[PDB]
Amino acid sequence: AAKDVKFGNDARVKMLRGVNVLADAVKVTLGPKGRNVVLDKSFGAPTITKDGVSVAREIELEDKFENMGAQMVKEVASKANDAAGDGTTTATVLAQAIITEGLKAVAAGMNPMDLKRGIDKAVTAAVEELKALSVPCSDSKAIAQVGTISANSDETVGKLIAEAMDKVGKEGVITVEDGTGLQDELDVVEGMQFDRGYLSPYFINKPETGAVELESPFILLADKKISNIREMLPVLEAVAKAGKPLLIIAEDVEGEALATLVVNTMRGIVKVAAVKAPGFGDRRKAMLQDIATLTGGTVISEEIGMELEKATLEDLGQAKRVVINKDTTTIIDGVGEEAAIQGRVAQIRQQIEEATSDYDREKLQERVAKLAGGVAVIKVGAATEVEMKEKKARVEDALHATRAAVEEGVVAGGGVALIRVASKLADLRGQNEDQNVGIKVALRAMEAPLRQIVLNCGEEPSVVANTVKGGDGNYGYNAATEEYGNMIDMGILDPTKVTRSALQYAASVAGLMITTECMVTDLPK
Amino acid sequence: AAKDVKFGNDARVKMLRGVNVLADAVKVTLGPKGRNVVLDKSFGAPTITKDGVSVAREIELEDKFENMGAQMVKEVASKANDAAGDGTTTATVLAQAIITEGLKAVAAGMNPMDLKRGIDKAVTAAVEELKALSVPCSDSKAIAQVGTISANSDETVGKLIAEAMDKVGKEGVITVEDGTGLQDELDVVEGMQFDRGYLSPYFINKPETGAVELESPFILLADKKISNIREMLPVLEAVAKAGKPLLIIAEDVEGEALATLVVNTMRGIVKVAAVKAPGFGDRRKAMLQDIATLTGGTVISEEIGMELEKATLEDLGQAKRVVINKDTTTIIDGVGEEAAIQGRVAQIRQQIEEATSDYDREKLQERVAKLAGGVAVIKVGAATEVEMKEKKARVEDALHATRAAVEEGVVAGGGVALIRVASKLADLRGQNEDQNVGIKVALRAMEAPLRQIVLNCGEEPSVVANTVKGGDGNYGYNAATEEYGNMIDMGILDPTKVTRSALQYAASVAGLMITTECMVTDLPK
Amino acid sequence: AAKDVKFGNDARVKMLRGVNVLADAVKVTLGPKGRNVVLDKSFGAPTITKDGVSVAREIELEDKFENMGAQMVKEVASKANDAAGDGTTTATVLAQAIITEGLKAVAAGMNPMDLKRGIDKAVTAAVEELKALSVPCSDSKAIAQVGTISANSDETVGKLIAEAMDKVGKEGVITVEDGTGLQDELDVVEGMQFDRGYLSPYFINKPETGAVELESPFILLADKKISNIREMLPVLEAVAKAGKPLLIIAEDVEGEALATLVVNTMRGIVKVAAVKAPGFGDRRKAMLQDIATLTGGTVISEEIGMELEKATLEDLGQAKRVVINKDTTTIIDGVGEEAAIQGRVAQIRQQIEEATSDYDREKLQERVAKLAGGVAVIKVGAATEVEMKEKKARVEDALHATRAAVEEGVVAGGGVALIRVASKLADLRGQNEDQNVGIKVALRAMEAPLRQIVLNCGEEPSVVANTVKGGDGNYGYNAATEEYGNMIDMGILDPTKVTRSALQYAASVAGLMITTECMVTDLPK
Repeated sequence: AAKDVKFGNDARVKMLRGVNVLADAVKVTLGPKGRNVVLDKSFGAPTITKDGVSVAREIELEDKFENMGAQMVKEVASKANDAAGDGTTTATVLAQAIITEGLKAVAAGMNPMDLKRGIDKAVTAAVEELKALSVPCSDSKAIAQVGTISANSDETVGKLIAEAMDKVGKEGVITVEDGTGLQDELDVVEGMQFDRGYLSPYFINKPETGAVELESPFILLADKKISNIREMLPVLEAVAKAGKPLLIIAEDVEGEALATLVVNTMRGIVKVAAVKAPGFGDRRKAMLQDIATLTGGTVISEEIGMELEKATLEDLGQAKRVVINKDTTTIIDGVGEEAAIQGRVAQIRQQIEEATSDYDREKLQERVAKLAGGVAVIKVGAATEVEMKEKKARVEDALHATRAAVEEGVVAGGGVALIRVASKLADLRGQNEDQNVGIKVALRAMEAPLRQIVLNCGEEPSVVANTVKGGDGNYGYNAATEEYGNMIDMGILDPTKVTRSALQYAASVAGLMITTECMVTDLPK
Repeated sequence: AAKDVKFGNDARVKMLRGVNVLADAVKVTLGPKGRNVVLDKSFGAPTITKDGVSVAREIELEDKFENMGAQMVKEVASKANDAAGDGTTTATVLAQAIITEGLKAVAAGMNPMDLKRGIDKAVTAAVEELKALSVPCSDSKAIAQVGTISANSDETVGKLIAEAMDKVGKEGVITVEDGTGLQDELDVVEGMQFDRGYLSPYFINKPETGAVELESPFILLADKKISNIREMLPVLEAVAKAGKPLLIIAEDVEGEALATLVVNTMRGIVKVAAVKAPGFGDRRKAMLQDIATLTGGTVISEEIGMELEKATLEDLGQAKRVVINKDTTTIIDGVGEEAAIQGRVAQIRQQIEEATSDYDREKLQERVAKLAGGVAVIKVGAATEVEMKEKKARVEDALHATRAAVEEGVVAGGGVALIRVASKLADLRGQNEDQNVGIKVALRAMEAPLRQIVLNCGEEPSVVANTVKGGDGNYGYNAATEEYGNMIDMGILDPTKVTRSALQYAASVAGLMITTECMVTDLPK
Repeated sequence: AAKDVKFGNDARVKMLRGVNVLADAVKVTLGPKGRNVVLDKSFGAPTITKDGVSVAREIELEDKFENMGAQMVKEVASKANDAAGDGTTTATVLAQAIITEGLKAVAAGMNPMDLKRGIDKAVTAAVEELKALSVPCSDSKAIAQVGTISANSDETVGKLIAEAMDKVGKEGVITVEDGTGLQDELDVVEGMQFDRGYLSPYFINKPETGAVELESPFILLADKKISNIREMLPVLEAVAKAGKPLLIIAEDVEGEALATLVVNTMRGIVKVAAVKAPGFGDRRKAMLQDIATLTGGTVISEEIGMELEKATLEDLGQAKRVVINKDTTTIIDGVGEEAAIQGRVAQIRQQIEEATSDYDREKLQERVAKLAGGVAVIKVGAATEVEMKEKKARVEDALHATRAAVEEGVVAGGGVALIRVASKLADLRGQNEDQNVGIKVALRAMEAPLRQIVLNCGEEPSVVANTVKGGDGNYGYNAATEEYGNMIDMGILDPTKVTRSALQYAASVAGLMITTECMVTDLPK
């Protein structure tokens, strides 16, 4: 429809105001002494939470320009969350600082593109410096330490994470469900995991987790696109009679089929969840055959000849449980016979032996690795259901943090890592004065998280920041105890991956922002 | 949609205004001389009541921020009422005092987190001091005394409560009903009680009680989640033909099933109430088997093999009466044969004998206790139905107060308990000046209930407060007679549990309130 | 009345708006292709002028803050004009450029004091570089050249300035006069020249010149302050009877005496104008004695004993003509006998011989220099009275420019001198980033005059500026002919003194304004 365009520095200040609103809302909760923030609920009592993610997701502004600023900063922060598992608040704070300083500079007659280039140079130098300061977390002891730290200083969950870590190797799959007994139970069952996200958010049966947990679902294997729901009618009737959930893995799903399945989930006569086919091409077909072996199902392909209409319940695979992460899937305890899986593993091993291409060999090796390693299962054990839920959440976030730490490393948390790299990079110079100003903007903006944490603690931000910059190594300021020392010794730790991703995404969105003039919006009605 | 965000001290004063409105509305009715408050009725004459709970539930403001403050304070006060059985007004008054003083302090550049920590330390000290000041109420004479006091000084109801307490022991179940004759009737019939709340408030057939009373309902036992209503169709047809109510206990009930059953209750062709399955895992299954033994029903589980479609009226259990409390459920006079129940008791006793884990042993012991103790039955006795209703309500509240007193104890009521604790804790000091100020704020806020009671009585609040603080022990101010003396002597008593819970929840909501900066709401339209 | 105070960047932008208005108003006329600007007149037609000074003096704004900004910039520009004789427009343009860039940088969150220090360093380097680039104008040929150039390319006036310059030496005194005949005349008559300004602007009998020309005025010499007008009554009566203008040279004049003299001048009975006594102490008294020697007057001092009441017309001195400029005075052809003046010269020469102090020797030497050198008179010669006036104005401005050039030197005019200095100082660095930014601000602001001249010519400013910066030496852009070359060869020349003073005063006012935060004014009524 009709749109109104505002461009120039007026658009910039509008977007800055939107980002300021969102950044204040999020940064209030930063740090161990983070102040609570109350969220509206359409009905009943409002919630109260220190979680930055929820408050961030709840922010929408009235006037459109501020809304776009907040929405796009929020989207980049959510991308950072999905990348690692935390650091939305840090990313938003960094974005706010960089935006404020860079837009001030641009309003000061600064070349925005050179500012972007300088910020990019500064952030890549900071990233490599941070990698230099990373501490390995390969040993099981540090793994238990970080697991304990992430879950509010609980050693049992750290021990469980370390045990499962040992069970399923370095790059194993970890899943957690609610254990019946008071004792924690760890077991290894043959499972699956591939990086594919759900078709629509509406399949999420548990919105507070953002996943689709199904019990004993009948999986359907298809190498074809779901053009028409007529093909889905017989299997839909069969599963409706079976009265059990189901999974759909297919080459593609058309939009109308998606609307039909959304309707069939709102009705929920059938618990249907679909997801893109993993792999690609011949690799996709081979791994779909592997899934068929795991779940005892059968692949339905147009090229081979069989059609989805001629699909029985026996043709479908099955598994004890599946979970559809926002960008990943998990299969647990496939019904398929283990001997068949072992034979498939041997076949793919022979394919590896005869493999000559390097990347094809890598694909085959990771295929057999994820085929044979399986999925670990962690069962929470305590007395009361309330503690089932809270300890399950703690185990989930601790697992995310621990795997992030294992992937890259662990650096002194509390925001002091950014301060350390900033002090290390005090003499970084660009190609000219413009990029130099951009570099300085980035360097002084990387101090925002620690300053905000200290301000939330009620102490003086600048004094603490200067004292930390004076020190070297990992010597930072404990927010909780208000005592200086070494973060590694006192356990305040953050994964290298989360800090790196948050910093990079904040820099990316900030640089993208600094170089925008035109805005288009619908008329305010 | 678009959301208005207000953060800083303006959000604080908005929430303070909302809390002030709600607190005035509730505190007006506090005390024996509490002034009446008139409420709105969409049709007919307005209702006039001194009950703080109703007026509290009917308060919610126009502008959103004050509404949030009122709603969160109301929710916490209602949580206190559910936990104990009274003290909604006391909790609201304490919350108002603490919020006013704490926000007044925060406006002076005071560290909110230290204020919260000081308040928490002060309330913990107050709780332990109150426990020290508690008077045991284990003897039957004090039980009768508190029963008489709670029910507007009626000795007959106190005697009945004492008799039932003797019948079903210290932690027995007690239920109230309507007796045909003028004489009061007492009897013990095997029954159930477990802490589970209703799925939906819409199941409440008697909103003024907040419960679901059913006469001769057909109970259905399920260990599975109610995914589809097709499974519920045959049993629903059977019970529609039977023309009797029913109970539903299941592992879970999905939202679509909840909507379907809400529709089936609005039609009310079938009188249906659903509730979560108590226990957990194997313990859950074992107690579901116990329920089947009590009610003569049968557990329908996927794992065993049978399905809910093959549900006959014989398969369902039955009982003479059930009541679905907000967070509890009660079964009365299960049809099942007593010999089978005794055999199950013996089996669980053998399980206790062979039990090794202390927790499993405790679960088995409480299982046999709840299986064998049964449920007490108290039938109100008088002539007119008006007195049936009022005496039933009196028995209900007296039973609540008496069980609360038995659980923890009884302290001098009328608000002097908090005054005594405050006088005892006059020298409590925090880690610094900030926590000390928070401690003083809490201490002077604990005097609010007595001051409000005296103000309602029309006398000078501060004079009476000082006179009470001068005394020691339980000496206080009888508001009703306007005379001083030991409150225990003249029987102005409150349970220790209700005062402790009210104070603790007021402190918790105050700590949440003070540390709030950002508010997000929907735009006023 | 009350006063409105505005501080912060809002006052800065108010001043910026005022400076912008005044600056573009003045700069429209800059350059040989300067565009006309109309002015005000309460009666009759408005006046159209290309003179920056006339338009500048007329500008004042309606709102007080930007009015203060314009007023102070105008005052500093007028100071620049008085210092040398031109460069008001250049000073205003430089001030505008520096103010815009510096206030932009200050809005960029940059330390204003460091900006001021960097600008001061840059302008000092620019001044010394300009002195290095100066071309001497000692020889009579260059004197004639600059005289011709200043007076719109008229060789006769430059020639006349050359002969007068030779007559009265390098530091001589030149006065312009109206000549009866068409031939130009030159004569040397003993006269004074001391740097004192009029007591009041109201003495100005010819406002378009800003001077006080008196014909055959009597002179009253006094070493005392004029406390009371009673002392002035007898001499006032004597000069009123004489019907001739009066000149008052005295130690000081009190404010009420000034009001009395203003009233008398407005009455027109006496054409009196007063001036401060030059010198200091004994030196002042000695030069007053010298003035008495010239004019045949007598010094009336309290210490000697005589009083101003006992003053006859004989006691007063006399001269053929006097002119009182803004801060300058001229006495022409004192009546007193030349032999007495020569005797006084011999006395002061003996004092020089016996002088031991260096500065006293300098004072005596300059005193004999002004006593013996006298004053040259250049009588303009043409036919019509209109050309009398225009050629007299041309002679005035050419004399000012020529003496300015003789004092310091002559650098390539047309604004390219600043461009050359800026190109020479491209690598000047400050102590830190802020001073460096200020240096760059000044360096890029020195290009404003040439850019504005080119823009007034209608050509492309930046292209011409780049082309000039590419060249070295005095190579620049002729605005009139739109041809490049050497400014010296084509005669486009400006004195070193005027450019230096304009740049220095623009830098001074810019430094003062950049470091301004608060402003206090009267309420707008």
